Amino acid sequence: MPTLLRVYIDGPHGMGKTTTTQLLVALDIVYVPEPMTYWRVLGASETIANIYTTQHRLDQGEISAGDAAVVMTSAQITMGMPYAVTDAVLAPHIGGEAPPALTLIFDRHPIAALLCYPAARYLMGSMTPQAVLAFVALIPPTLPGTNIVLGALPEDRHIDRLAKRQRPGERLDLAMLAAIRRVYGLLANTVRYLQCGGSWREDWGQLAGPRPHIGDTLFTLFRAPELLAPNGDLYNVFAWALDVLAKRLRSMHVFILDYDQSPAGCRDALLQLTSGMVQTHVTTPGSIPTICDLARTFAREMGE
Amino acid sequence: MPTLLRVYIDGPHGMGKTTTTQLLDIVYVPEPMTYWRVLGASETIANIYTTQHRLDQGEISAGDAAVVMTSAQITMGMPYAVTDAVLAPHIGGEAPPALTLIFDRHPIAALLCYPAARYLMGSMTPQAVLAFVALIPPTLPGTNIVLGALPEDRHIDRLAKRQRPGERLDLAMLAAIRRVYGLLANTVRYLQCGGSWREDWGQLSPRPHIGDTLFTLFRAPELLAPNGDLYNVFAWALDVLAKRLRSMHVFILDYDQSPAGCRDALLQLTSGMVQTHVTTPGSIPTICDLARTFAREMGE
Ligand SMILES: O=c1[nH]c(Nc2ccccc2)nc2c1ncn2CCCCO
Ligand SMILES: O=c1[nH]c(Nc2ccccc2)nc2c1ncn2CCCCO
Repeated sequence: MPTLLRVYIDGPHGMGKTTTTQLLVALDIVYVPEPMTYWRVLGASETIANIYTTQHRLDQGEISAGDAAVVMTSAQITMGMPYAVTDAVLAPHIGGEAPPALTLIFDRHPIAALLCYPAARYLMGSMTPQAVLAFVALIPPTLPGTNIVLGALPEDRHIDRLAKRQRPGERLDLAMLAAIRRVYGLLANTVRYLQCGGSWREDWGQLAGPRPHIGDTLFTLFRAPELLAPNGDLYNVFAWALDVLAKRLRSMHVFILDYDQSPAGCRDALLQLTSGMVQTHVTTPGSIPTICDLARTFAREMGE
Repeated sequence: MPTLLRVYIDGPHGMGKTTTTQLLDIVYVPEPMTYWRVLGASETIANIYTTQHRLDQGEISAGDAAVVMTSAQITMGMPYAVTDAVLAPHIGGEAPPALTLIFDRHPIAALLCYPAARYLMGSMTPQAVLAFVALIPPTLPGTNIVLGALPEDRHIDRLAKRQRPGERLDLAMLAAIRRVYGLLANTVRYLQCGGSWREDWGQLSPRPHIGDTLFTLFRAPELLAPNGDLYNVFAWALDVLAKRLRSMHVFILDYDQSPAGCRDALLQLTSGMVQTHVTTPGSIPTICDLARTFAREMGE
């Protein structure tokens, strides 16, 4: 059976990620863009604009935390829908791990919708930690060959960039920018932590390269009063969601891409990272064409 | 590897499922009432019924209602998602069972049936509904679902006898939900006899007619392009639904009888349920601990 190379470029918004995925493709390679048309029209009306307004009305003391949460949470569901459908449709085509016959470059991974942004909004106070763990419990099983590229960019440059690379409905909120950057840095450490054999349950009381301190992983965000029982321990339901989190992240192949450079520099840097990435076989011979069409149809219908 | 038997008692609420299950190498995992009332959020059922009421009364709009209603389904289904997640690794291939697990509801009640009924009640968008559908976990081997049977008025009698905290006796919601489970049963038989929704879709414009399956609910205007075509994103979500439901094993329990009988009935259906092996030697004890701990912590 032919082989497939899947690469999900992810990380905080505003680093020039979407531009370099396109440059890469401009060079048997297909792109799955951000489903902007779904966010703007098909799933709901101006979801991004709705998200920024709600957070703003919250920070302004114009709505309550509960009003904000109800709105922020439903908005997250609309944002992640195209990501879940894509994963569920692609799943039965992915075979065991292995020039690929096909290279699929995705603009973000389901965890951006089911973990990272919801965690950042929790930090921003417009979502509850229980809702964040409900999304995490729904993260789909990690398929073989899940290569994820996370980006790095100094904060001052990112700030400067953001004042440029905004989004229709987006308001420049640097508290949110800081939150999302911290959430993705914790993600990176968590994968490291897990692959070095870390056990969050063993290290709970304590709340490439060497094994990170659990306090430097995502597990640290879930030490909130709402999830702790009278005896000070986490309720079993919340703890099992962390077991799920650990299970999902430990089989992923994470890489860091430096965005503090020109678009062409980023493309070439990503191109070399692409050599040491895990491929998989496809489950059937006609998987490649079928997969080619899914990406192109998704792109055509939702790219914007 | 020892064998396990999972049984998910599902269907519209208020038919006597727990009355029968509590009269029943076998653990029972109750519904997560404490999570709904306290752990996940404060009084989730009250919030759900109050919001619909307000919308019914015109005190709020369809959009305000949808945001609150959708957000609440997330709290309602959480314990079911984690449970399926943590259990999945232990389930082996199709196979007296070492253990029998009687679950109070399957994730599809939370990620498909209730959201669908709420859409049918005007307080949930069909796009939000297909997002929950897209997240339904893969159907593990040996997934046996028991659905209820009961004439509407006896069901209304039964419902009146057991309101949950914050619930308001809504006959429109009772019909919506009954409709959804009826369609659900027809949908499984449709898929099992070889039905292809994409092929039978035009009909909306030996197996049940697609008009009597869950597919008919998604011929909703919000999901269609100007030419009437379903957008591919939604079509892909319908492909997932078809995939998840076809491999389920459905069993019908007549509730229109006595608790002794209903309970007797449940035990008889057990003979045609499919068993599976567990994945490790230590799977049985761990699955046992999981069930007792879920019950102890979230069963009220
Ligand atoms: O609250 C938020 N949720 C999500 N979810 C999300 C889901 C899938 C892919 C990308 C983002 N994204 C947010 C939010 N605020 C700003 N953004 C970034 C918006 C621009 C993403 O291009
Ligand atoms: O909007 C609703 N959503 C759900 N979701 C739900 C989630 C998991 C298990 C059962 C139901 N349940 C609802 C709703 N209204 C009434 N009920 C019934 C509550 C009592 C179930 O016995």
